[PDB]
Amino acid sequence: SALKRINKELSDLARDPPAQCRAGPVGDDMFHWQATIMGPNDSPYQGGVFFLTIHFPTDYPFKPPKVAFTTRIYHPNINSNGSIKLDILRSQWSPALTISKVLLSICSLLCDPNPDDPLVPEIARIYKTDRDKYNRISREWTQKYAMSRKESYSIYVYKVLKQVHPDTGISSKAMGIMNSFVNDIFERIAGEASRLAHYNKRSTITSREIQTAVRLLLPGELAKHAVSEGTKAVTKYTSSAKAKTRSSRAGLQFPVGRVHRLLRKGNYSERVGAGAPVYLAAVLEYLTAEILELAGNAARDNKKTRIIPRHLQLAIRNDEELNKLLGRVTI
Repeated sequence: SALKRINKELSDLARDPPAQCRAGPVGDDMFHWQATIMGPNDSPYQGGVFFLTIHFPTDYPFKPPKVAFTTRIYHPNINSNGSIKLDILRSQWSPALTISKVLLSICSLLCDPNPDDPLVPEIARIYKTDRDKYNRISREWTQKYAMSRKESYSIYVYKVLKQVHPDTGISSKAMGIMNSFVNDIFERIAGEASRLAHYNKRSTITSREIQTAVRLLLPGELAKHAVSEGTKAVTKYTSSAKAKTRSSRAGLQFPVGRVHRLLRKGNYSERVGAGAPVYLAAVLEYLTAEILELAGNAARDNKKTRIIPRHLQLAIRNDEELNKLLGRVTI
């Protein structure tokens, strides 16, 4: 029930966005959303972008969501931990309220604080005693800190296959399976990278977060090779001339721009370093390169030229490392 309710809220929010607010799920984790708020005009926070984190409980909507600020802000009801002292979140939460209603109630709180029930004591004194100081320090902080079908990669898979096997081809059914492997890898790698960014309170997913994610999730030799390919790919992109395309600069067949777009689109973090998409794209290409190689080597040993869903099951199940990684995915 919790999941169904969370999807309906997204659908309702999808048709019409709330004024000055935007929110969406993180990767495939429905329970964890990321919300961005555009600063209200009348308030001193105008001109700043503020990010939040939302964690739906298992009992949603019968328990409240856990909302907090990742972006530092100056407010009588918001502290350094990002905690928000709002009545709807704890005392007045009702399953009739929606995440969209919550966000609009936080925008109102920025417009009009409740400084008699404060969360930071000193800020409530300044706001009540000397308002000019509150507004100007708010703008000081605003400036100093606040400034849909499934994807398919078929073309890029074809290009990788030809380098590995000039005369071998891949069937559409097998090609769809490849898209499932690429998405699963992308989702999980980036997924862990998002956790590490939040674990370390870092607003940027650099290539480093991708490496640490790759090194922990990929088993044994796969991780070693993938990290080597990713570091080589990042190094070549930084050095190469700035004129060429991002895919050619990194020496990869997979699209860097698109991968860079997907990290930004999934709300995995506040900002996305330029190195992360190249590292991740490289890891995707390596695993893709290996899988198609083994799949075709198994199809070639049957005196065929067309990979099929069977040869994919054989290339993975014959391999202990790959099977650990992608055994869960169904045919």
